[PDB]
Parts: sequence; C-alpha cells; structure tokens
Amino acid sequence: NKLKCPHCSYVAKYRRTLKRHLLIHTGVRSFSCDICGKLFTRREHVKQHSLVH
DNA sequence: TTAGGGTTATA
DNA sequence: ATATAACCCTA
Ligand SMILES: [Zn+2]
Ligand SMILES: [Zn+2]
Repeated sequence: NKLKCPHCSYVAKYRRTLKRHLLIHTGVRSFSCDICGKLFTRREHVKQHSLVH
C-alpha cells in the first residue's frame, strides 16, 4: 500500500500527506527561527512561533 | 504557545 | 500522478 507509512500503522488519504508524515520518523527540521534559532519541521510552524517575538 | 493530524489550491 | 503551499483543528 503506497499510502501506508513503512514505519508505523499510519495510512494517509493522499500520497502528499504520507510524505509529510515521514518526517516524524526521520526527525529532519529544515526550518529555523532567525531570532532564537529554534528548529521547525514546517514553515507554517515558524510563522506560528514568530508570535512569541 | 508546540506539533502533527486534517483539508484545499495552484502549478 | 507530483511539488509546494497554505490554513484550520486539536491534544
Ligand atoms: Zn509513520
Ligand atoms: Zn524564535
């Protein structure tokens, strides 16, 4: 099943949502806050976090 | 707030 | 079909 995660029982409705979900198992955090240096998994998370500054 | 589930739009 | 994006919801 191309919609099933190879690392857990999660099954996505769309292929793009499975690819996003894979990042929970790799731990990759490609986004950062320029003010405090904290790392984030999505760029929407940075915008959400920016409100503390 | 954090973080990952959901969704829809555009190319 | 993929790539990137954005916005909402919730524990
Ligand atoms: Zn998984
Ligand atoms: Zn910060």
